[PDB]
Amino acid sequence: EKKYIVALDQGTTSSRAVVMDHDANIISVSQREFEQIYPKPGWVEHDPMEIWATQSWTLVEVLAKADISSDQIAAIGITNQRETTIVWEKETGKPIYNAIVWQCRRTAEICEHLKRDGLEDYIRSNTGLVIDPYFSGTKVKWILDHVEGSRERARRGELLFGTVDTWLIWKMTQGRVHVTDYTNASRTMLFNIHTLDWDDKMLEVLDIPREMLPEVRRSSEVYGQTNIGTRIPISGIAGDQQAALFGQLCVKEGMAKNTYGTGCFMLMNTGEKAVKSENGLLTTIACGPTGEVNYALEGAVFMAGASIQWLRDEMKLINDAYDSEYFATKVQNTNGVYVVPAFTGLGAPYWDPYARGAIFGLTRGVNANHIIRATLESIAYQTRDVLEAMQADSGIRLHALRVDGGAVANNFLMQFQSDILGTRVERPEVREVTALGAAYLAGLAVGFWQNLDELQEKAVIEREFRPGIETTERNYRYAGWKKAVKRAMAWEEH
Amino acid sequence: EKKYIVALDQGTTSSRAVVMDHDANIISVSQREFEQIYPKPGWVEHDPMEIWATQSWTLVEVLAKADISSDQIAAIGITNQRETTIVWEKETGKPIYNAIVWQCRRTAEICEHLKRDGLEDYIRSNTGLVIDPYFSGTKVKWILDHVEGSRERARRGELLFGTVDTWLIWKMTQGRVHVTDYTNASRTMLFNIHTLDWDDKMLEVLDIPREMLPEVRRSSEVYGQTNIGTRIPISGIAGDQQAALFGQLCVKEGMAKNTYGTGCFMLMNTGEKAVKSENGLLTTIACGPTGEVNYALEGAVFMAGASIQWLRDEMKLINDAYDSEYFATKVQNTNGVYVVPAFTGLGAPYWDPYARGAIFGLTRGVNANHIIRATLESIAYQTRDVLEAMQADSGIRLHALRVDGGAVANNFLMQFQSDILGTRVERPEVREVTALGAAYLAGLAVGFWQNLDELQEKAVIEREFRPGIETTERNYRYAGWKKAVKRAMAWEEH
Ligand SMILES: Nc1ncnc2c1ncn2[C@@H]1O[C@H](COP(=O)(O)OP(=O)(O)C[As](=O)(O)O)[C@@H](O)[C@H]1O
Ligand SMILES: Nc1ncnc2c1ncn2[C@@H]1O[C@H](COP(=O)(O)OP(=O)(O)C[As](=O)(O)O)[C@@H](O)[C@H]1O
Ligand SMILES: [Mg+2]
Repeated sequence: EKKYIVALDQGTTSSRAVVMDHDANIISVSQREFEQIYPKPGWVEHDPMEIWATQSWTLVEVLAKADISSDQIAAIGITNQRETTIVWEKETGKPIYNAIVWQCRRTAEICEHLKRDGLEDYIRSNTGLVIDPYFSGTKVKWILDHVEGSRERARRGELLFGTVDTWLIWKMTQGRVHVTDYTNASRTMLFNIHTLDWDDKMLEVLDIPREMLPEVRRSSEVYGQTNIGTRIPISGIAGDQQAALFGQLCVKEGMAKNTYGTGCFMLMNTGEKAVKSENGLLTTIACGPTGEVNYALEGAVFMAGASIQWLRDEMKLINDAYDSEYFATKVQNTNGVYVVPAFTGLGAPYWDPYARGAIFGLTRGVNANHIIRATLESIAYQTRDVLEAMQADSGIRLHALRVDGGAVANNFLMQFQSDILGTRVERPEVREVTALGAAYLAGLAVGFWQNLDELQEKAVIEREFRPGIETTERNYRYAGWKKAVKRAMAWEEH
Repeated sequence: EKKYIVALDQGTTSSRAVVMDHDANIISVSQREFEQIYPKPGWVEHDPMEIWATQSWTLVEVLAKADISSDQIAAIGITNQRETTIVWEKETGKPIYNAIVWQCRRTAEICEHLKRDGLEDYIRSNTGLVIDPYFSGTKVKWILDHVEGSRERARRGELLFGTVDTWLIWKMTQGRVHVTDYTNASRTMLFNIHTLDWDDKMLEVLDIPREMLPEVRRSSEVYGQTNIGTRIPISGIAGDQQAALFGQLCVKEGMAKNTYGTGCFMLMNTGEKAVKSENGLLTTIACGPTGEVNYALEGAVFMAGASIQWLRDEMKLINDAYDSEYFATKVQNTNGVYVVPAFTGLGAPYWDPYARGAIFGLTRGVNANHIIRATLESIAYQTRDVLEAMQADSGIRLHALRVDGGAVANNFLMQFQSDILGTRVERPEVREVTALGAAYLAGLAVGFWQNLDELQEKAVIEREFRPGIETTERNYRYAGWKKAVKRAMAWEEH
């Protein structure tokens, strides 16, 4: 009867809803976009409500627009943006401040303090993280101390805190459930990760009442029922990345994928052990083959697809993301030009909040095409940057990188990437790899599936990009690239 | 009978022809553009022929489109781009290599050698120059050594060398005259400036045959006749700048002007005595009130209006030089962006053949308008850069700056300029200040005029810019600027 499953995707710039068949075919897609709030420079916010509305809209049209009824889909899977924080009035069921995006940089001050007070190591050690406005730890704080009663209510279990997922479930289940998963948990910077639980150190250090925290659960488990009707399950939950990692079926030690979207995230699975990055990465929680904790090596890159948007929206050198390849190919080379996409500081191995974007190597004969290209190239540089650490830590030579993400369509890109990595690059047949995950996770969590090895057929690499550039050629390039970076670091006067 | 005088101006990006009456009015102007060759990044050449050619026509036009006849003009004045080197077959009358433009950085290697043979002082001392690809000595060489028999023929007077002027005159006078004036001579880096003659040291050091050199003469004298006819005369030569200094009538100690065009040349008259820079400036030859030798302190800025061209032709952020003002005033500020126009290295006071162009402090809210603005701004910075050296060296506080050049039409610029300086800026009434120059010289040379007080009434300042920014603001900006610069130097790998 119940022939399908639903993947709910709460993205950085929109909400999506996806439907699959048993053969995991994409039956249908829905998707509204929602407003980006830059209260001020470096600041990003969302309307927890807007976020919500969308996502629901999504949910339904899917439904209708394909003419499926609540009576035919197993469960629901769920994926979302990862650091972005929410806090709301419970009773009221209203947010007491707009969602603060992972993107947002307001929590810098704080970050600085912490730094002082010799905590890096507790953090790195117990959170697998690092000090940076990225993670919600400080986000949360920022709110607390910015709102009045706040800490009281909070303390008196009055105020609720969530992560996209968290916040979603709440609504699904009308206030009934206040849970989250591990992956997602991880991300907060208030969660011991070999302990699988909140961490008082932080909790108090950050000064947060355990009262508003939510039940941290497994990624592939049943969390509740949604009477979207005809009560529907919620059995899936991951960070879009882990999500996608899962969907790429990197579901066991040394498997990795690089994702090319608004940003860049390359996760590598560390199986059951959590490995410590000595080279500027993140230690984080993933999914093992059942929705079960696993560990992962993570490189996060703030600007990727976004620079492209920049290009199109603020410089207006292009009209389409699409356009970029045509122009890039319009020239033979970057003409010596280098573009450092540190619009938001650096991160990745760098983690330099004072970096600022920069263009280098200008010469009279350089033109917009050259600038465009350079831009794309930067994306690859970045990706190599981390690849290298990954290997550093990992102690593993990937011979093939499996990618995914919106921009994995830019073939130029794709091939440039292979060329500079000196590695083979695999472009999967399907692309909604993320949803994939949450949908798996979900129905795996419902015995809609009794294995990975069923959906293992969805994993069909469509395109293999082999390197075609000379090793020299290769390092040549990379050199200047770093030359650049150095020059862009520490711009911001602190 | 003969009522007019013609100025011939061979510039970095275009040839020009200008006509004037006795009251020194601009009867008419002709003007054809010529291609800029960037054989390779940091390299710039011209087609001596295309020079020629385009310089040839303007003449005509100007004539013919005002219906003047060869019979009504006295002489002909000559101003040209100052360092650009040409070498050509004589019998044959053809270049044996494209013009190497002053901008061109190909001769840095060489330059490096010279540096390590401890010749800076001799240079500095006898030339008033500095070791840098700017000046021709090395250009010449570069050619020699890059062409086959070259030094023989050269050696057997087979080959001929000259600067633009030298090259024009040659053409003018079908092969009749091979001279140049001092100004222009100075610039070669092969002429002692206290001896007023070639200098063997140099000559041999660089291994140039005294054979292809040209008679060095006075700026205002009768060199020959042009049968453009109806034999017309040539009684005037000057490097463009020198020429505009005269036109500005800065004709005695402490008179300075800053010119704004393809580049930025700020000169200041040092009378009969040659002052020695200690602050990265140039000691060179100028015109005394009678077209007699004088000395000057010179600051050379490679990129200026040129970065605007860039914006418009390569980046295409605008359709008109014009447009720049509008867009810039479209924003309140450069939003932290800093642009370092080092497309052809740095130059005064820096003299960094390895610096390359750079954009800085990018941030996602940055737009094309900010870029635009930044660029202009960078022009004023640079200017400040030198102005202080100027004083550093001069030991003189200018209380006003007299400018001129294409770009002084840019009021925003102009204003911004006076703000960052902390000084009033004077925009004279007449703008063909250069042609003015050449004409005078040329005509002054022929009893077409018999005193610089005559023409003296043209110096009417039309607009005066006074600073509207606070002293702080001022240094605050400058600071970033310098910060910016630092980061752009030594890009190029040597
Ligand atoms: N073709 C091409 N080329 C290049 N580039 C490109 C393209 N397309 C697109 N692109 C890009 O991509 C991106 C998008 O894609 P994606 O969705 O996948 O990502 P995400 O992260 O998910 C965001 As959400 O989370 O906020 O939604 C963006 O950023 C753009 O820009
Ligand atoms: N408005 C405005 N704004 C800005 N800018 C401008 C304008 N107009 C113009 N401009 C500019 O300026 C310049 C012109 O002016 P001049 O003619 O004087 O220059 P030379 O010296 O001649 C070089 As050639 O000799 O090579 O031509 C050029 O470069 C442009 O860009
Ligand atoms: Mg000129």
